[PDB]
Amino acid sequence: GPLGSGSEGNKVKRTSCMYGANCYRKNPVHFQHFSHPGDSDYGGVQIVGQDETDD
Ligand SMILES: [Zn+2]
Repeated sequence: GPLGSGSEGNKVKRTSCMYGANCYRKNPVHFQHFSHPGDSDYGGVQIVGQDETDD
């Protein structure tokens, strides 16, 4: 529920964002609720490139 919900922006494993590598919105509090590739807590790994072998 809202009001008193959102405290994971320091030492926690954030959940990967619904876009994973294509996120488009960007807020100061969204980075704390969803993780992204390139962060020490990213953990989505939903087949985005696969060892760069798409030829
Ligand atoms: Zn995001």
